[PDB]
Amino acid sequence: MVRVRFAPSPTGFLHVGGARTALFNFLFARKEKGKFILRIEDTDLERSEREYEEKLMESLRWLGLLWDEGPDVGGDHGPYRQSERVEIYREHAERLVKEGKAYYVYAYPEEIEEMREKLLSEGKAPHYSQEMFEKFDTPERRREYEEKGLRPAVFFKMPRKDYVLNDVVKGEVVFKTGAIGDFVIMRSNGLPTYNFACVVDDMLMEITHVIRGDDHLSNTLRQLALYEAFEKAPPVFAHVSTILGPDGKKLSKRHGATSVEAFRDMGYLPEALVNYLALLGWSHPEGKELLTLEELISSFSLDRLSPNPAIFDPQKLKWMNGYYLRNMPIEKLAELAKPFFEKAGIKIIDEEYFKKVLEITKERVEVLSEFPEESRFFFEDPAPVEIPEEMKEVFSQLKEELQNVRWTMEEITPVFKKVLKQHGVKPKEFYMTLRRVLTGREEGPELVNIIPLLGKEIFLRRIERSLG
Ligand SMILES: [Cl-]
Ligand SMILES: [Cl-]
Ligand SMILES: [Cl-]
Repeated sequence: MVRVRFAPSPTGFLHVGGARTALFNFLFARKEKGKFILRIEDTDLERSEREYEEKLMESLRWLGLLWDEGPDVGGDHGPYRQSERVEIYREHAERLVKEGKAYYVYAYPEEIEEMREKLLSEGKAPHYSQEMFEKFDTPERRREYEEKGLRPAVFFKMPRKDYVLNDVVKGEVVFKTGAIGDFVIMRSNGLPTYNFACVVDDMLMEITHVIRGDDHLSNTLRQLALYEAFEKAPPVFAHVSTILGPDGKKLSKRHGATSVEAFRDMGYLPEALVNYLALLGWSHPEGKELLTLEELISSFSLDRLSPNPAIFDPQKLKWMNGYYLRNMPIEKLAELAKPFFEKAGIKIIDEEYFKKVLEITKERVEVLSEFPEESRFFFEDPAPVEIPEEMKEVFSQLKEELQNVRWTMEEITPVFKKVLKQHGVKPKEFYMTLRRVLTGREEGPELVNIIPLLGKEIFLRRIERSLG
């Protein structure tokens, strides 16, 4: 009853816009209990470049946007790669030509681009017609195409009529007669164009709803004409928001990390990204932003898709990441954090100690790559700081006092108070110097939490090492 698809052209990196579009299809499919199809637009890719498809699928599974039908999982409406469907598109292109709805063209791609510019220089519209290509239909050119392994490109006769798109998000989009001209549906190298392959697959795969970025709205005119050519009712269209950077301009390189792979490498969580990606072109009825994946599926709907653009907020994504990172189960937070420590040179053998070190320091990190430098003092002894003159005697006495004591603040704190009062040393300056002895920094977690986690041996060793 309900069938949606994500149709990416794999480049190796799944960007935020793609990830967002795949999420909206996933949520809709899950809510309505329909199917979510993955279609790889690998027409121009080589056999060697299948690793881009492997990386895009990996990133979708990392985000948890699992699909029902696809190149690996299979399905009754396959194959799911456009490279493997070349004969299906050819079969459909020739059918339009036989019905007088399309036609063959023998002009090169280096040419056409010449007459494109000739029409523009002459003030005319850049709209193609069948009579414009008759110049190139000569026996010499047909021989040159045969001898060079080329086929004539198939062009679609664009009819002189109005097309009305009743979009779910954008509403009524009138494409007035004489907007565009004739266009290429099959190229001279035997491969299809995006629009033609898109329509043939949307029909054959029985797509009910096409949810995609609004940058494909112009292309919908070319697709609606093709649906009419094949005499098949088109699917429901939902054109989602354009993702802009924080300054208003289109999201890009200059705005920071743009790929799902880049966020994973920096240390972002899938639940954080998915929740944030959900907010780029949709809102919860009551404006709720911290939603679980179950909450998104339940609350999501096509009537709440914004017709306006989504502005990317890196601070909000990073803050939202910190939220999930702190409320995540410690068992899971440990396995996700461990590689960042190993990459940073800190080796982790004690699993119980590691969970305790992360439980304290998690309140100070928003991203997983921040953990190693923040929690470094808990593993490696810091640089020895010069203990001031009046306290040298106080710090040296602590080795003796704290030797026969249970290693807990309830027993350690009264010993500090006794020695400080006895010597006539103010506590503010003692606790400041003690931080520098144990941590080697001006700030960090509460000293009450740091001291007990480190051993008695680790506490005393750092005092004597700092000055002696
Ligand atoms: Cl698409
Ligand atoms: Cl061509
Ligand atoms: Cl302090």
